Amino acid sequence: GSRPWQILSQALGFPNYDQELWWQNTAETLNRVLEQCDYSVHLQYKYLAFYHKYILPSLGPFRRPGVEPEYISGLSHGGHPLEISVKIDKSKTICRLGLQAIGPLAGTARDPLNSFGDRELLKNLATLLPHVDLRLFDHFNAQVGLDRAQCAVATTKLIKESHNIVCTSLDLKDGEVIPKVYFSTIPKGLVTETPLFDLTFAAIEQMEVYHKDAPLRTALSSLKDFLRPRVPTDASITPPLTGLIGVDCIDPMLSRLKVYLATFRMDLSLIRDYWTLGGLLTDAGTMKGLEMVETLAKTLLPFGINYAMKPGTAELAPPQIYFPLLGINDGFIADALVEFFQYMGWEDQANRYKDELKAKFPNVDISQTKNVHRWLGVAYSETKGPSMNIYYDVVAGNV
Amino acid sequence: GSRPWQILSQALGFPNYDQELWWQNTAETLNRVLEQCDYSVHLQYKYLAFYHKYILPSLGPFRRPGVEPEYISGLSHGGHPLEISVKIDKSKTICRLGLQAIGPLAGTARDPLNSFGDRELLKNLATLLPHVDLRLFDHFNAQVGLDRAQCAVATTKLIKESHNIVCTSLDLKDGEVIPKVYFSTIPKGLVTETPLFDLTFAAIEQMEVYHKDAPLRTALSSLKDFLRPRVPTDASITPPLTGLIGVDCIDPMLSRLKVYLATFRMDLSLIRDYWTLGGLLTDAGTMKGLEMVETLAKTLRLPFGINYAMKPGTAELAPPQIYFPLLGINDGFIADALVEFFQYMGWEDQANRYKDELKAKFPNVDISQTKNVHRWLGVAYSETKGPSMNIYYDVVAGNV
Amino acid sequence: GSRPWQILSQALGFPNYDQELWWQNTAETLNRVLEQCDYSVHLQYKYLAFYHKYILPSLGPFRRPGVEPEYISGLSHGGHPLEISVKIDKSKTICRLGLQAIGPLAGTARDPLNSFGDRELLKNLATLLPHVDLRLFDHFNAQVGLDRAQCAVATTKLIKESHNIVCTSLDLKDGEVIPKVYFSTIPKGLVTETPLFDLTFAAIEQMEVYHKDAPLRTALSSLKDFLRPRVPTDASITPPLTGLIGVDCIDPMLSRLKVYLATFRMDLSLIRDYWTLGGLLTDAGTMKGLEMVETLAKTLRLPFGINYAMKPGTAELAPPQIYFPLLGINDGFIADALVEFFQYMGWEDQANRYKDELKAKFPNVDISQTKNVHRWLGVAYSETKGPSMNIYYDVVAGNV
Amino acid sequence: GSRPWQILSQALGFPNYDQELWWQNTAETLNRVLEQCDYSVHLQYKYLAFYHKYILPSLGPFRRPGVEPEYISGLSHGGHPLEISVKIDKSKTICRLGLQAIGPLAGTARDPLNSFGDRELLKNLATLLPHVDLRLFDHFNAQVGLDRAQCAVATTKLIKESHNIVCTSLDLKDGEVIPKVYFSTIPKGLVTETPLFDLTFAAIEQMEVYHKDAPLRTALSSLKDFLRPRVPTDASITPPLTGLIGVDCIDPMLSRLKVYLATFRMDLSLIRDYWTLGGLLTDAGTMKGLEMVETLAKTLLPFGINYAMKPGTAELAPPQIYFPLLGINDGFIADALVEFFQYMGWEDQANRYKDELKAKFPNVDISQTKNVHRWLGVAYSETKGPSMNIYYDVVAGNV
Ligand SMILES: COC(=O)[C@@]1(Cc2ccc(O)cc2)OC(=O)C(O)=C1c1ccc(O)cc1
Ligand SMILES: COC(=O)[C@@]1(Cc2ccc(O)cc2)OC(=O)C(O)=C1c1ccc(O)cc1
Ligand SMILES: CC(C)=CCSP(=O)(O)OP(=O)(O)O
Ligand SMILES: CC(C)=CCSP(=O)(O)OP(=O)(O)O
Ligand SMILES: CC(C)=CCSP(=O)(O)OP(=O)(O)O
Ligand SMILES: CC(C)=CCSP(=O)(O)OP(=O)(O)O
Repeated sequence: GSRPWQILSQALGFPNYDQELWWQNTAETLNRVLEQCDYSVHLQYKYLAFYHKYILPSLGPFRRPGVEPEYISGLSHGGHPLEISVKIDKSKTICRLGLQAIGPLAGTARDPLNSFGDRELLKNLATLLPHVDLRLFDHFNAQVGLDRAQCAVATTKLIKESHNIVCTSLDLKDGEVIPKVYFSTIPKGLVTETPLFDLTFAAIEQMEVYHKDAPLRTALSSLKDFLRPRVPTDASITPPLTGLIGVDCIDPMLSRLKVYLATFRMDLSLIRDYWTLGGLLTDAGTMKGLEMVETLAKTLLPFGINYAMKPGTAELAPPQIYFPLLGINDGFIADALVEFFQYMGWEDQANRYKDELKAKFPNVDISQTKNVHRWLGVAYSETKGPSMNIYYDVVAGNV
Repeated sequence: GSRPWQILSQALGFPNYDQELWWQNTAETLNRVLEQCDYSVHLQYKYLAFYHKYILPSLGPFRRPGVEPEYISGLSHGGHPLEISVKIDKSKTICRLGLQAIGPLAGTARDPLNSFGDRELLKNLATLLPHVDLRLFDHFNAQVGLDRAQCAVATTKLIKESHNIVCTSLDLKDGEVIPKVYFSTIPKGLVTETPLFDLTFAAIEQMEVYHKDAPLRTALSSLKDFLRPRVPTDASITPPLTGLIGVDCIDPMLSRLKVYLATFRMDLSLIRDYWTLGGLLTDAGTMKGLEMVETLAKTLRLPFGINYAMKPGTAELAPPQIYFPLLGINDGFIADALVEFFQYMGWEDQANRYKDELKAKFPNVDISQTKNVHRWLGVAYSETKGPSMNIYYDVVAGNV
Repeated sequence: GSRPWQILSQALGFPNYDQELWWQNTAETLNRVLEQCDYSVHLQYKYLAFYHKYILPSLGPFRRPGVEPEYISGLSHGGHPLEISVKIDKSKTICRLGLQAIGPLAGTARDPLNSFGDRELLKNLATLLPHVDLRLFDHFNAQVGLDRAQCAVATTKLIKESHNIVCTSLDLKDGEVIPKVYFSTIPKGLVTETPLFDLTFAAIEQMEVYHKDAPLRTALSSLKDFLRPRVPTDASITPPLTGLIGVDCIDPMLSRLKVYLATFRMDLSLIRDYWTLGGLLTDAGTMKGLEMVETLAKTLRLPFGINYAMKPGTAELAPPQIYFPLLGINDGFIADALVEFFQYMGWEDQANRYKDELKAKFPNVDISQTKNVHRWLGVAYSETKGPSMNIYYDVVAGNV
Repeated sequence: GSRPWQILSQALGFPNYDQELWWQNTAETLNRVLEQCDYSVHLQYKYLAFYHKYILPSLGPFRRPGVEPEYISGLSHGGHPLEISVKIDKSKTICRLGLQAIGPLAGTARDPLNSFGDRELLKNLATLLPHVDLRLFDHFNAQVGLDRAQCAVATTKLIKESHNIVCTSLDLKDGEVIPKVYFSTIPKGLVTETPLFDLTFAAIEQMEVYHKDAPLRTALSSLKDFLRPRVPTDASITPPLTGLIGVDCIDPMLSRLKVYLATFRMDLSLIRDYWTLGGLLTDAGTMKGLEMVETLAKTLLPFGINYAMKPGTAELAPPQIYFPLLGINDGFIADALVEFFQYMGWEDQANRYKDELKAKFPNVDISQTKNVHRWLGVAYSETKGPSMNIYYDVVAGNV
């Protein structure tokens, strides 16, 4: 064969069988996504060669019948620590990878919450890529990381699929690899009996950039004013809750700080309350985005609400909202998205979605699966416009 | 041979020649120091095996004639990223290793200040040892580390032996390995054109434990009041200066925070000023330590060091540890001086064995002829623990 | 804990969980065997450190409930590629390790018969140990190894526990590590449809040392004359058969060449036929060994083994080593039988300690309840060295 | 940049600085050679990704001012264990890599003759490539390899650049990687005081394939009849001598066995004696090849003569002859080859040689270098026709 995923298999082979199985269950889809997103052949080789060298060893064992790994990830249905997502606009689509980098003692007494593998991966990316900055990672790792004893405590109070402290995404954008990370607040909250709100904002307010940037301190107090009445004041894990803190692994003055809420209830009034920050945002841009989100939910794991802030900007923007799609028929989802894209006037996206979906996941019949689409994120930005993020359980789509 | 260093060579061999050379110029001395400090044979194997597995690969290429590494360390005279030290009390002597963990791209464009190797080692120590903790490492790495472009700027403003941000020490204490790290403030100060005093305290004041611990804040407040009129208010790298921030890689509530001053000027009057915090400390214990330190200086190039160590839950400053620079002074003279100081302290047994044991620690060089083997001598007095002496050796200088 | 196996765990930790599990189910027993054989503490550290560094990564995944490796070994009952043996004389007891070095793609399409891992280990042993020699390994790898397509054919004609071409033993003798290997003739016989006898002797007769050494050729000629009417002339895999070729990984002029027969039928008459080479050997030493072997059999599923060992510069065959298969027979009964045989041999001290030491070697299982821990018992008599007994243990079966 | 060598640098980075320097001094030229030989872009990525993963770590340290490695290779002027060669016909050109794979203790007491690194590389290729066969390697490694003590002896009697037992070539042909190896007879001859002739033929006559193939035994006795009067009968290292044994790492029934003579004298009468095997080959094909070789030498380290035999074939063919080009001006060499290609009627090769040469080695002025062309090999085959092999010191052409 002569497609890049095939050529790279032929050129590089595999250090071990797990890496080979990961390639066999993901690289073909990845090359198809890249192709369908109009990445050049040179960028397809770039990202697939990157994937081979850096990501395959980070994915740990390939969970399969008869081989049960010590560490089970909540990123996918089968426990595989990988997702592939697309960020769609009217005119372009970006591919992103989401993973946990699995350490070799992950899920055992010497590393109960997989505390080390992501930062090792990011260390290797820092020597690969000139623009990668580890200072925000390190800052939040210091604030919400746990020692081994604490990690062992947390594993006693959390389901197997939530034994995590961090996870990593890689945006494959502008011919670069752009890393970002999310940190879990729940283990520290549980182990220290600290309110999740308190620890989130304590960690944020100790950032060097917070100390240097008045506009960020302005946006953050507004967010605190919105969130304080809505999340617990005590130490319980009662949604709605501040469950993740996200940063970009770039210059801290350029990084978006993300505060992610998880909740199990989402009805119209809450979508409204989240999206407008309780009536704080009432401008036409926010309201057009709201219409979009209400329409999506009508046309169609916790819900996600992600508030993203940037140094230099004092005003909050509407969040990105995440809908879990696990349990919903994938062909139905496809047909609903086609409708939604037509509603948005993204005609070319509507005309190609379903056929391109089948071509991403040729081993599976999408009319009969319910776990291939895992999440959908919807956003509206004053400057970039509407976008949709679709997260796929790539392993479910290949096995 | 059947000594532990030899047995482990025979059992383990070496992955590459540089590691073999490191072992050949350090492992015998380390085994000797361990023996001399009355470590059991089982602990000697524990530490030498640990050294072989964890430390040898972290030391990088062995700088030698015809082979010049990309990365040159300031830890030793020959550019080797290694020191061995002993801390001597009344009751016992502890051995400690000091290194920089050299990344494989260190001192090139992809890693100009060797920014990654020490954290890599510490990660490996965290799955090895159950009480190793990375949170203070990570905090100070966030606050005084630099991105690649900044690291590149810093190499244009620093001599080649100062292209570093962190180094690591490992106390071989009880039967454990206890890691500590020290972060340099100079690269960030130079790149951001920020006074060293300001960026040092800015980084400390953002610690989680600073926010939780009134006693630590109070101690730090007293230290700032002492330091502010003595160290530069401008961005200059001139003495005395706040050059390093030390932490123990343990539960941050138990970690000592160390602020290390470097300076070239020292006389009995400055000894008193540092030791007593300009008259703040006046008690019997402080004045007794002061007398000891004065006597050492009388009995006796790199800067002097002054290390102020603070613990969460302690509100008051104690006197610092004072480090005497010994590079360039003949090592036989130093051994005679130490024998004298030991007798002055009443440490007869230490006085009577110091010279013979020195010879025996460095059998492949005549230590009476060298001037680089003793690098530093630190002296401290604790109300709790009594007086102690830290002797730091350039092990490679004592072996090549 | 302060025993060497514990100290090395504490010093070294583990690269991954499988290695940790291997250490947790084998290292205590190995330390016990070493102690029991009167190895000094320095040798105990030497061998345990060697085991940790070289052997743990070679053992592959630790087969356990919920985790089924791609490659299953025939060396043990649970599929683990490991055995520990002791060779007991009048004067002393030597410990030996037996393993297959598992490649990372072993038992998949890219490496169906685990064809690479053992040579990789041996390469690492050659830079570790100065008297390790790869030439006979390489010779037999050339003559009875198979390419990938052939290896794939062989997996269709063999049970999963027999997907192998080579295995390795390491004698822990004097203060050294002495490697030996054994090559299987079965895969090549099956794939090429060639009689095992023919391909075994073809491979031997192409040795450089065969061409240089008349005495070896003469010995081999006598062995062929004995074997030819007893083993199949056709291509069948039926007993008695020439199933393994053993060599020592040393100077080929000093290496013993071993031809190992497997067979299921054994009674006193066949014992005599094997031991005396069908009446060829009639001397006092041979008949005395014969009596010993007969008594063992009376005192006492896997095939019997018969191992004919030949040395360059020796023209005459000596009696073989005979291996009794013990899998499935209760281990407390075996211990009682061995005590009886030891008393018969006059080895009182061995008789008096066998059972207590067995218990102590396998402290996490009750060896009186098991039937898989003793796997093999080999017995030999040398004119030169006297009688000896090799006991092979499924260490993992004695620990899980 | 977007050329494959650049893309792969961006995607993969480097495990260490030596590997980065090797890439910086060879990968650009390699991509240019591949390009100039009309390899597709997919094969350029195949071979460059292979190069990165398998060959860079095998090349050991990058010898440079201030960094003197323990092991110095005789493959190049600067001591670098690498060459890049092209095999030219009238219609196509094949690129090949020649190296020694450098072990981490090479040239020190634990590995005095670099005895291990090639077989480790070949082990990794055997899991990469289905067609790679290690049985001939192992056979000859057993016959001419030395133990450590013996290796240490040999290093006392041989120059630093001849402390070798094996070397490896990789033909980049038909979208595959095809390995072949040469083994050095000199260390064993020196250490055992055995005649080189005796040990060469002893090793060959112990091959399993020799025992199975009458035609090969027929060709080999003819070669012995030719060589016995011409090389030493005693154990001295007096050229002409049988100095290398070459095999292909493939099915032993398909492998060409090569017996390489080294000599320091080459005049017309010897070229004649070698090429015709002493008057044994007098057919028109042999004689047309002879004309070619005589013309080449007129138009333009020991000389090389390589006799290659294949199982199933009883008759010998003319050897390939190797001319060392070290010390001769590279622009002169270029202009001479241009003339030679015109004499052969390879007009298109003549018209492109010099410009393509400069483009392979843009960092150097070929009119002023004398070490870029290291060797030239000339062959004539009954079935494939004439061919020329040109061996470049790629590091000399880049530094
Ligand atoms: C927001 O949802 C999540 O936190 C996770 C894991 C999870 C958490 C709680 C649940 O009840 C079910 C799943 O579900 C996911 O699909 C997912 O990607 C989760 C996740 C996984 C790894 C992390 O490091 C963080 C979040
Ligand atoms: C035929 O020439 C050679 O053997 C080598 C090494 C060499 C050998 C003898 C000399 O007088 C000068 C150089 O010169 C080379 O250019 C070369 O590639 C040689 C060589 C290198 C590595 C090997 O493993 C075998 C031969
Ligand atoms: C971890 C999960 C489920 C969502 C993360 S938010 P995101 O970073 O993917 O969203 P954007 O990439 O910022 O558009
Ligand atoms: C490495 C340098 C110059 C000083 C280190 S201070 P220290 O950690 O050795 O002092 P203590 O070990 O706390 O006595
Ligand atoms: C591995 C099997 C079944 C037999 C090995 S025979 P051996 O090498 O153990 O016999 P000796 O060690 O030579 O006594
Ligand atoms: C090692 C040297 C200098 C020559 C080897 S002969 P060769 O294998 O390169 O020639 P062919 O590839 O067979 O054309």
